[PDB]
Amino acid sequence: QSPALIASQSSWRCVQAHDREGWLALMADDVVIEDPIGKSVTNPDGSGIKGKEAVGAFFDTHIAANRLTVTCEETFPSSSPDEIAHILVLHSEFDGGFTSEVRGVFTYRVNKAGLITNMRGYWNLDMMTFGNQ
Amino acid sequence: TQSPALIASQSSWRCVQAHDREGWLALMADDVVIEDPIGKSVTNPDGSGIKGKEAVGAFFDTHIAANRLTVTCEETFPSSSPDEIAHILVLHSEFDGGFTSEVRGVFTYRVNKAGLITNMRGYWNLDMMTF
Ligand SMILES: C[C@]12CC[C@@H]3c4ccc(O)cc4CC[C@H]3[C@@H]1CC[C@@H]2OC(=O)CCC(=O)O
Ligand SMILES: C[C@]12CC[C@@H]3c4ccc(O)cc4CC[C@H]3[C@@H]1CC[C@@H]2OC(=O)CCC(=O)O
Repeated sequence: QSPALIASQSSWRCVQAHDREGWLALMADDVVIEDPIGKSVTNPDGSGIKGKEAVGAFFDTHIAANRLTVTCEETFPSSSPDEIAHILVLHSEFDGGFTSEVRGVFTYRVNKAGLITNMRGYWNLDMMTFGNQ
Repeated sequence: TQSPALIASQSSWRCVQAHDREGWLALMADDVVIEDPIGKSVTNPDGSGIKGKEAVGAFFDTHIAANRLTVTCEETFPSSSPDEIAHILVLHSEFDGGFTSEVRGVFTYRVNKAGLITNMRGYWNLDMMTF
């Protein structure tokens, strides 16, 4: 198992586990999370969430007042043990029965130490589905 | 209006299928890097990708020579930036002599402000290829 694979798989288990300290242990001090890439609700300036404090906030905000599934549909290794891509499905269910889902490509890059420097999501609000119950 | 990233991605598969080398290079920024795949492999010998129009020209030549290359987009994943996009692509080679070669990967593309490809990056390796 490559470092990029251990890291990305560990990052889904830690959100499954709602395990904030284990999630942050996976991150480099210079981590940038672009979920999604570009200006969006979860990326207000289009530039990403930078550094472990900010990314901790991101974790805290995301796991609050909703059930947050991340399923790996498919994995695409590259030829670098430090970079990898996956198709993931994300489901949040907030209060009253709401309900957002998105399916995206996510790419991950780790440093020489095995820690996440980048996580990048290809999705936008037009691809997201809303529901009730 | 399709995004600059999507126009560029779709044009690059059209240029390849038309064996249009000048069309293909007109899509590229002068600082273009192509990592097909990311990391060391037959098509990325030093692992840092193919850099610049001249080198990316040579890449085009080597991939289409004696080859019936089809590039089929199975699925497209826009981002929230009109300059970055990802696709699942099936790259199918049928060389002269009849020998088949195939890979299905994730490819990401980035364009600059002019709409020219700065990056093209493939998530595949030789262990994923079929024959
Ligand atoms: C955009 C969201 C789903 C839609 C929600 C939403 C939907 C409609 C609305 O009027 C307000 C809000 C506020 C919170 C909004 C959510 C914040 C994160 C969530 O979407 C993400 O979990 C998708 C994947 C990810 O960013 O990890
Ligand atoms: C199939 C190739 C690796 C993938 C290249 C390739 C990769 C992507 C693409 O869009 C087109 C092509 C056409 C040329 C393709 C190469 C021709 C020979 C090369 O494969 C060999 O290095 C290994 C062959 C074998 O494992 O038997």
